[PDB]
Amino acid sequence: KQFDVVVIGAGPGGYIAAIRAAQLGMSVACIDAWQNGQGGPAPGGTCTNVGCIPSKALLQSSEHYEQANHHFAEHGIEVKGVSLKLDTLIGRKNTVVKQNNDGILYLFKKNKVTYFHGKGAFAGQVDGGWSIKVTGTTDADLVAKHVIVATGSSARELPGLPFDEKNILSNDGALNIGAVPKKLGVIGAGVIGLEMGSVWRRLGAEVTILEAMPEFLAAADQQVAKEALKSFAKQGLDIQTGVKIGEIKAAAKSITVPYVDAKGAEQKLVVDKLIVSIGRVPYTGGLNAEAVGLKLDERGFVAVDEDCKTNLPNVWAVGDVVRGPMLAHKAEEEGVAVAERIAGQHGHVNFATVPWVIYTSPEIAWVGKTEQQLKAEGREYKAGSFPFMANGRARALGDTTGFAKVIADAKTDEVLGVHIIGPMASELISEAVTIMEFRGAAEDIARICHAHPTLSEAVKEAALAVDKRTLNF
Amino acid sequence: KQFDVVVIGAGPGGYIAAIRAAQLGMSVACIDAWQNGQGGPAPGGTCTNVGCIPSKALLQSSEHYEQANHHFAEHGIEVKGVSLKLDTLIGRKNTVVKQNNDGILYLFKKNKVTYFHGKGAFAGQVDGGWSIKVTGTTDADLVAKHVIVATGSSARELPGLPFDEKNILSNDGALNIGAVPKKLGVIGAGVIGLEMGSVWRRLGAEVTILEAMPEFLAAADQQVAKEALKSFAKQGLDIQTGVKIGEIKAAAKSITVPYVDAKGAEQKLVVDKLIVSIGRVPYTGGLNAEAVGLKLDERGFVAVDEDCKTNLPNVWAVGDVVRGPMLAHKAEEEGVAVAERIAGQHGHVNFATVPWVIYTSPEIAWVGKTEQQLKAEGREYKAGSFPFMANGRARALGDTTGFAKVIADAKTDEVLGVHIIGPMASELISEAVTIMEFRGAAEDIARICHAHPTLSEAVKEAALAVDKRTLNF
Ligand SMILES: Cc1cc2nc3c(=O)[nH]c(=O)nc-3n(C[C@H](O)[C@H](O)[C@H](O)COP(=O)(O)OP(=O)(O)OC[C@H]3O[C@@H](n4cnc5c(N)ncnc54)[C@H](O)[C@@H]3O)c2cc1C
Ligand SMILES: Cc1cc2nc3c(=O)[nH]c(=O)nc-3n(C[C@H](O)[C@H](O)[C@H](O)COP(=O)(O)OP(=O)(O)OC[C@H]3O[C@@H](n4cnc5c(N)ncnc54)[C@H](O)[C@@H]3O)c2cc1C
Ligand SMILES: [Ca+2]
Repeated sequence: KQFDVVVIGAGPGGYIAAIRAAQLGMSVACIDAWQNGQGGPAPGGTCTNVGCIPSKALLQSSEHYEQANHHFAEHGIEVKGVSLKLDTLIGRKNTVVKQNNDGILYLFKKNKVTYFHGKGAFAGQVDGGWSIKVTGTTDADLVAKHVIVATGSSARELPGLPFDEKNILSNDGALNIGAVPKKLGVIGAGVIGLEMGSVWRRLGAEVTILEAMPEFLAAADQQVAKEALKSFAKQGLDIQTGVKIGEIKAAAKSITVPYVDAKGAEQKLVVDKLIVSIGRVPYTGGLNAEAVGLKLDERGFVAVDEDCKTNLPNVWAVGDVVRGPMLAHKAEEEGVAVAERIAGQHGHVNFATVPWVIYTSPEIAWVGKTEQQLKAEGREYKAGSFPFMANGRARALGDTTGFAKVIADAKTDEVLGVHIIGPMASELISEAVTIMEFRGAAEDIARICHAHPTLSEAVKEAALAVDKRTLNF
Repeated sequence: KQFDVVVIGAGPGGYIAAIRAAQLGMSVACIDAWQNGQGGPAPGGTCTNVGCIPSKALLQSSEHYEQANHHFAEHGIEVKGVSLKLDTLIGRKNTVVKQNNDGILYLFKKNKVTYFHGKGAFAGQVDGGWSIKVTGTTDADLVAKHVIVATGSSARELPGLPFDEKNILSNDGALNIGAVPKKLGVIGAGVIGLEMGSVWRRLGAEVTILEAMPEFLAAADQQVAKEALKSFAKQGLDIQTGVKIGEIKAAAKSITVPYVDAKGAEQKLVVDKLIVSIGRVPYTGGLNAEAVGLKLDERGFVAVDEDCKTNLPNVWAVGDVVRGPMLAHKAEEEGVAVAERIAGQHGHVNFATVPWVIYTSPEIAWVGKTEQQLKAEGREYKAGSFPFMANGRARALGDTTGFAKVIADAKTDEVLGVHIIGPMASELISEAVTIMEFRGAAEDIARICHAHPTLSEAVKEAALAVDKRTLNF
């Protein structure tokens, strides 16, 4: 059948692109191959099925378990015992994932987006535009004037160590371990590795995280990374950076990771389960790109210009499969912008104001540039910081770890970056993204009324600190 | 000794005004009479000692107690034999109050504010400005060019029923009950009554809240008020509005509250303790306003103009003792503005962007105008809302109660109000205040990238709803 737009993929980029295009009056088809455990439709891509949603769910349940075991007596809460029912914990997450799968199907129905459960591939050009063939769980021959490629990503594998999701786990297996492992190994100390390592440590595993890169969380503000590393060590996450990993061997019983530590001493990490979190790679498997001449760069990303247009007429690409931050909200921003451009509008995507969030305890969130980056560009700046120990709400909450930091241009006072480590950082950062979108100044934050007592007041005080006039520190 | 500024009161308005005046290079004295348990200094006024700080502390601890008893099973956390050590819970709050008292003393030292622990009063006008006499815990005779009256408030009492903080409790007694009462009565269903009722209900009390006003939370958005009443009823708070309260009598460890319900039937509420939370009244006890002819209104508020100036030259008044929202951040806004005006600057205080927050579960937070106010002034608007049930972070969290609402001008799209009921609403509202301070539009909120998954996304979606184009609902 004929459509104005065919969207290949139903992850954050594709499902939103489809909905936005439908709002703009277009007949839209969205093709997605993801399957649930019983082989049925499971929209939402990586984020819903093996990504943001399930990882955030396990982080919350594991945080409650940590609270029950170590932080309730100080509140006058006495217990006779605490035990884990892992099937129920994993079960709640599975239910949330399913709710999200169903919810997206419902959204497609409401918006009259035609959903095809299967794999979509380019067949060629025809009179009506592009011929897209659907195979696998559904067979269909579609035609569309515009095609939006939103095929996403796959977990990067360590060379010679394929994932089996039983003992050698990607993000997929990490979210489905059937029993808390005695000893868990994690390769990669980036956002995903820290989150996954935190989950399982809280549930009872001894966790060791090995990172080949010498610098820990290099993209985070220096002050943030240092404080985070300190908190993670206290929590019991044995993080080792600057290591050289050898040939990993997965035997029936033990997985042995031989490595040379940072000091140059030989080591062997012996674990019951291993999670490998060393990045994401763009996915175009089965898209039949090469056949129609759709250009990919050397890393496998679909090549696009500033407006997400590929080399083929009326073929666009968004999300993890193209350049830029590999984040759900980035994919969604591009999906919306491409639908609007197809409709004849301008669209808006600005990577400079995309926020980054780590959902560990403490939470970490930032938007804009770090001090390191500003120094690298020779951009004169002033930074102000305020600790949660001095915040009334953090004190009342019983969680005073961390700080808020605002960095401004030394001459114009324009806010160039905001960095937060502490309670609810993921939510507090919204205010900073807003300020940056208006190209606001540190003094603007400092002069905006913040409700008392709230964690948000730390952002105001950090801004006051830029001008050496914090009121509560 | 001679000071440029003498501030009478060390609550949010006064301690902040004093600090700000000192930052601006003026010589400042701050006089405050509050005493801790041992009769020593205890800065921070109502908010620190018997207000915001301890109330938020008990709310969090009692919420943890509630979580342990009812919301941990679903996360796979089996906690057996949960019990309460009330003395430890109250003790944690007492330690936090002391941290805040000590913190303000340190801020005064750091900023070179001369602190006088005692009662400050006008003596008369002199050539150097105003003669201020300190008595009680300190004896001193000061001369100030400018005086800032920040004497705060006290608890409103029912005629014939004085507080004793044993059986008939104000906010003071409510934060120090020695044992969980089997049956707790609360007169007043406003912010404090709902918060205090929630604390003690979670800890084991059967709570009944009686309110004379026929409308529940009349100042809030009606949809927010309606959902709130539904949530509180479900939680076990028996809230009755439009009742006529008779003569309350306490005797033999019991308290009888005769009343006529909204349907004209006599009733009798028999409880073990009674909290009366029916408002706050301005306090100027011992200020000696008559000696200098300082004008007070018929309720006892210090009369002031739009810039917080009284009828006496160089005498200003801020916070709860003057007109406007009786809130901590409002007092701070005025203290800062007055110090800035004394220094020769313009100052800025805008009640239209002052946020209101209720720290119940769910939390309630709003800023700006409600639909009912806009209808009344005949200003055409557009409202949009989004439920947390459709938000990925709320789902992951396991708390999907409520929604976010954005109200915009129908012609200019300028945001006129934002109303939120749900998880972390107190923190999410900061984004709305910031938008209003920049005179931003609903479309601005909608275009701003919000991190996924975060509760803040609900604010973005509510803004999309204003233009009838929500994506995830
Ligand atoms: C463990 C983990 C945690 C994460 N947490 C967060 C977080 O907290 N916040 C955040 O912003 N981001 C997070 N991410 C990143 C986020 O998941 C991605 O950035 C986002 O999913 C990218 O969306 P997308 O639509 O571009 O691609 P994807 O989500 O990968 O969706 C691609 C979809 O297309 C389908 N597909 C591919 N090829 C075809 C074809 N030929 N035909 C039909 N269908 C096809 C796939 O089956 C898939 O459903 C996380 C990732 C992981 C792995
Ligand atoms: C239970 C409760 C919970 C609350 N929760 C919140 C909340 O969550 N958020 C919020 O914004 N607001 C809250 N409030 C309101 C908040 O406490 C007040 O709005 C705020 O304290 C007002 O500050 P202020 O400086 O004007 O007065 P106050 O805090 O009352 O301080 C006045 C100070 O002056 C002293 N004083 C008075 N006269 C003299 C004199 N002659 N000489 C010397 N000292 C004197 C008093 O002892 C006191 O220390 C709450 C109030 C209560 C009762
Ligand atoms: Ca109302």
